Amino acid sequence: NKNTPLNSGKHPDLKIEVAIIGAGTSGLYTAYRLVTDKKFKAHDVQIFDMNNKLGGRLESVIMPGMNFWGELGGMRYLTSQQIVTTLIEGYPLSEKDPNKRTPVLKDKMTPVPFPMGDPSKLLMYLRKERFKQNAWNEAQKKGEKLPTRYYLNENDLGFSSDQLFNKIIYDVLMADPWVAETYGSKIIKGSSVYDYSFKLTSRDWDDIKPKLVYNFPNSPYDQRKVNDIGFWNLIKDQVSQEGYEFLANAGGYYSNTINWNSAEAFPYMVGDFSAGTIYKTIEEGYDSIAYAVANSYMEHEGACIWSENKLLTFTKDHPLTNTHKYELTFLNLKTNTQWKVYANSIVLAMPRKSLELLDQNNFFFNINKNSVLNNNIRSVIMEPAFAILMGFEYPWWKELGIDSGHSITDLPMRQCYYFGTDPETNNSMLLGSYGDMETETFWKALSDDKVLFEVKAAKSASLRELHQLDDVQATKLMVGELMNQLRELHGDTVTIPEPYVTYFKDWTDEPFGAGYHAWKAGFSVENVMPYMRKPLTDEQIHICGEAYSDQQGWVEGAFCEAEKMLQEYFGLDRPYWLSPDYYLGW
Amino acid sequence: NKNTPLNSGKHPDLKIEVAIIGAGTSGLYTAYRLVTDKKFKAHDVQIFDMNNKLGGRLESVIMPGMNFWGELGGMRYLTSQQIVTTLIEGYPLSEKDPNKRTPVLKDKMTPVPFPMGDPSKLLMYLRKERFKQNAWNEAQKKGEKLPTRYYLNENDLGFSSDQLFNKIIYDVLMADPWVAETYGSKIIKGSSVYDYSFKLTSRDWDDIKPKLVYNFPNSPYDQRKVNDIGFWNLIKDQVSQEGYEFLANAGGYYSNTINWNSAEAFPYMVGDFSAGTIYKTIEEGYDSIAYAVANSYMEHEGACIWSENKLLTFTKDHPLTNTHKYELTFLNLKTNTQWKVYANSIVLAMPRKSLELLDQNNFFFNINKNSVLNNNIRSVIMEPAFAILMGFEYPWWKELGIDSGHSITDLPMRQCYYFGTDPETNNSMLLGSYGDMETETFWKALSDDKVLFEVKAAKSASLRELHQLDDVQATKLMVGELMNQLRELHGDTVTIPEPYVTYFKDWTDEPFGAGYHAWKAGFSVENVMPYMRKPLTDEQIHICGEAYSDQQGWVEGAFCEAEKMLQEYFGLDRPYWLSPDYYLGW
Ligand SMILES: Cc1cc2nc3c(=O)[nH]c(=O)nc-3n(C[C@H](O)[C@H](O)[C@H](O)COP(=O)(O)OP(=O)(O)OC[C@H]3O[C@@H](n4cnc5c(N)ncnc54)[C@H](O)[C@@H]3O)c2cc1C
Ligand SMILES: Cc1cc2nc3c(=O)[nH]c(=O)nc-3n(C[C@H](O)[C@H](O)[C@H](O)COP(=O)(O)OP(=O)(O)OC[C@H]3O[C@@H](n4cnc5c(N)ncnc54)[C@H](O)[C@@H]3O)c2cc1C
Ligand SMILES: NC(=[NH2+])NCCC[C@H](N)C(=O)O
Repeated sequence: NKNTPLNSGKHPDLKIEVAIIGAGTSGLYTAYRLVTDKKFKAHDVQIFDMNNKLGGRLESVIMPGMNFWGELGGMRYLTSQQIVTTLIEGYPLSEKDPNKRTPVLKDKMTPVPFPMGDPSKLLMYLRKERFKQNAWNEAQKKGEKLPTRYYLNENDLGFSSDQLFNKIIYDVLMADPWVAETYGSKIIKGSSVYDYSFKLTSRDWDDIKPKLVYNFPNSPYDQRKVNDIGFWNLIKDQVSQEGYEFLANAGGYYSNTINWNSAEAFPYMVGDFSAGTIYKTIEEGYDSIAYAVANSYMEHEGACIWSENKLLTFTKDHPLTNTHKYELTFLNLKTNTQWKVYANSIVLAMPRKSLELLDQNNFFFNINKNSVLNNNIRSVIMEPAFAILMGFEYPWWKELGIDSGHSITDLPMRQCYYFGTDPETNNSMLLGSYGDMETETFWKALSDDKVLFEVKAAKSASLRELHQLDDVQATKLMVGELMNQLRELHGDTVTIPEPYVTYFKDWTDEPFGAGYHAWKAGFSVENVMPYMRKPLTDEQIHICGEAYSDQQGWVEGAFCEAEKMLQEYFGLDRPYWLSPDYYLGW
Repeated sequence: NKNTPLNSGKHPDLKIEVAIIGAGTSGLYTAYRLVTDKKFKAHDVQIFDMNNKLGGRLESVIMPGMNFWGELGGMRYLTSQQIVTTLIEGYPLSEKDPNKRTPVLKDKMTPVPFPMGDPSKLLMYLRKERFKQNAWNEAQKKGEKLPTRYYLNENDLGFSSDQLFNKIIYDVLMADPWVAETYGSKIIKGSSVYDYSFKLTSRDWDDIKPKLVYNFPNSPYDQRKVNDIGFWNLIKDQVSQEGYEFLANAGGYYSNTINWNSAEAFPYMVGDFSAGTIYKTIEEGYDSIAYAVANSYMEHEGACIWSENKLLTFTKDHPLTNTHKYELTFLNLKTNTQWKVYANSIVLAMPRKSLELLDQNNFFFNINKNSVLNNNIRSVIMEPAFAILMGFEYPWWKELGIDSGHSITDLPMRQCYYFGTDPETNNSMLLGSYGDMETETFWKALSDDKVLFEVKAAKSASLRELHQLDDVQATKLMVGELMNQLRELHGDTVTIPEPYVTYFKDWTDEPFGAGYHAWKAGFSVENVMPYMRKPLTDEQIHICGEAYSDQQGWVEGAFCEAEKMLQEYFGLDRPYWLSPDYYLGW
């Protein structure tokens, strides 16, 4: 299923209609929709990627001794994300029996719940105090306010990060009298001082985000749109810098407390409501969604993914202006030779860093001409991520009654996910994932070191099998220091043995430069998104993907931006399998 | 004296020997030494800068109502920095009667001691606890260990940041048996648990830094060169993450605690031993040293600083290869037109960001040829800095008995300097913050906002005078939030009135991309420095300046790298006025 053919060759002066650059989720989805709806024959729609793999930031791996998929990138989806959920599960989403679902893609994909674990057993390790994640709720059940080594404002004492986040967003929303009046029925103060909940929909958030005013009379930010305030600016203002320190650390990496757009951060933090929805993954690896869309595209005659082929530049000044608006110059990495593709539409299905790495002197990127394009490319923050998969001969975490889920710390490692145990071998997988709150610089000095971790034999994992992964091992300095932090996080009551295998991915590396993106304060997001899907009025050049999506951090963001671009400029209707009530904006 | 002529015009096909690109301290010093020692006629040595002023990261300003110089960039020097000190004060430095000193530069420069303030009155505000900076010493005088809201290891309890830093460096030095044996006499444990001191010289540090081994058998970093360990990596290892949090926040700007080269950080923290030396500035503004060096150069007929002229690219492939190795293409910013200069030597007197903004496709930078150059350009961290100068109608800080010096906080502002009061007007100047790497994103969302602070009339400061500075005002959001943090830092015992004028510079802006630079762990600094002063053996192309100096953060670093380059490639001797015992390395 994951052996989708990739062509590392070239075809000098190939003449097509639509060049898609990026074999990530948005680029694959674009090519799949175009050929499946028969807008073009598959030989006129071609995908190019510089990688030796399709999928981009989805990359599922199997490590010797562990007969289940680890994730280097994307792990999971939410069933409220209708494009990715329908593509995985079939339709309609109402149908609760998976056997009565109608598949959209042929590839077998087994949806399984994402294990979230037990707050009673999962750890929070902050300023050297070891808590269970439920510690705040247990105190509140006994009429107590849990003390921490953070000096919160007095009115926040005993709040958890979840509860305090909810109270902040509630307070900011309800202080805007227009929001209070129009949406108060969906912004809910429960009975307990700690209980705040939201029933605001995607549609509601789209009405709110551009209008919401910060109404706090002696704040520095008073009477400004929440859109124009950084989320760290806004959190400090509401709960003091000690409050920000608490939320930034206790939130974890899945929680986004960088100084990004506060209007956009609000829905990110409290969800687009329909709370029958849960986190799931794919038994065969989350990258299966990319392989399934790619294979659906590749089953049409003339379909081709050109791998190890890097776009350098593109021009309107070429010999074939009579048949083709654009000449694209690709670098065939295997031969180090340049070749030309001729096309009438270009889809840049790639993030901010990838755009910046293209020739900035051509007609499209030239900053002397297209100052608006360049400003809007710079409208999103490139948030670093690293993934380190570690294989142990046994699940040492079970000694603490931990099955699954995430432990969270202010230590530089930030967070570990206890991924699974192979019931035959007992070999067990931990994910370390980090990058936020300055931890990139801590880890970069260690991951840049030249001396690699050496693989070690375990059950069903021979040196010959493991030596195939020599190249993708973490550094010994990074493994040693992470092991040190895991011992401090879990405490002295559990012995943590050395791992036998690791897998390391740095998503800051070119061409990605980021794990995910975040809208900056002070940009009109509702206007930048349509702009990015077709920057120049007289050019059939489109940007799509997660980076300029309004579901940043998510495959659904990449799919939604591609889908909007398809319906706007490629004359496609909503897919039959996609509910018309799934909101995609203007 | 600061009206040094700048030529914003062009001279198509100008034919010279030495093109210096960067009218910063190093570029000015290069041009001054070359023409003063008559290595070249002044018409054959030309300086080019894209700015509309000389000085680079030295920029002194006067604000209406305040009849003294504020500093946007460099502020002060140490009398152990012999090039900058001799240039300012005259020679020799042994002569302690200033009337028996022989001036080196004619421009009037009045050295005045840098006011350091009173640790009894200066504030430290950490995790919401307000201390006087002397609090740790006062506790130690009463036999006590000052408690803080940081959970230090038990062996560090009651230590100040200074004392704990000294202990860390002592412990690491003395654990290397070769360092213990060879240099133990200069690495001194005093009687009190808190007392550690060093008599290691510039020369001693140059022997030590490349050899020093981290000898800690339980550490992840054991048996690695201290050179190969990030300073945050090393500090956490020695005093725990809570210890790093204490040092990073309590240190201030005086401390560099980013994850940079530990071998280089050691002397940065504990000095090149040479006590009796103090901090000074120049009454006429610290940028006076730049104007003095520039004017000495510009006294020669044919000398020219080409301002508002930006180097784009340079090539060996041009019509005049018989007389001139290199053709330089400059962009004349006033006309947006390109012009050519022909030269046999190129001096890039510019930081990392400036080099990266040049054409990366030419013979020199092209990564297909010179991957080694590119790796060495990336050997230093670009540390962000900004400057916000604020003018108040009175020195509100005097209510707390504060004359001068720095308050330090874990609030995002990090540090403020109480600068001066105009005794006629009483209008008084704060340097609000430089921000830093951690806090760049907190402040950037506010400084990028479009609504600028509105100037307000004060004594000897009319609206018409102030409206000339409309362009360089901080944003309302940045001024309001900094004022909020100043109120929290100082407490409710002082009322802080609104400022009437501000001055904002962001040193992350192109072409600087940094306030200062920091060597990365894992680079052989002793080998990169000589490499950068002449990267290619067959080319008369040189890099000098602070960025690849071993006195990063300092004018002295820029002067020393220019001086070494001059003695190595341009046939100059040490200047007559520079003591032969001033160590300048290999
Ligand atoms: C650590 C991590 C965790 C994540 N977790 C989740 C999660 O749990 N759930 C989820 O739904 N999402 C998650 N995501 C996000 C998800 O992986 C991405 O949003 C999505 O995969 C991005 O799709 P895209 O189309 O933007 O392209 P990308 O995946 O960014 O792919 C872009 C492609 O363009 C190629 N390219 C760039 N420049 C060129 C060039 N010049 N020539 C040729 N090819 C070029 C690249 O090689 C790449 O294949 C996560 C991301 C990361 C990093
Ligand atoms: C906030 C702050 C505080 C500081 N405090 C002190 C202090 O108290 N004492 C001290 O001694 N040092 C201090 N420093 C450092 C000191 O200011 C610098 O180390 C020093 O001025 C750097 O000089 P340089 O020769 O490296 O060049 P720079 O100052 O970096 O000048 C480089 C020049 O190159 C030009 N340039 C770049 N690219 C091009 C191009 N393509 N074409 C043409 N021109 C180009 C730029 O316009 C610029 O003028 C401070 C720095 C900052 C930011
Ligand atoms: N390693 C560095 N460059 N540190 C920057 C510190 C600030 C600089 N020394 C100054 O005097 O303001």
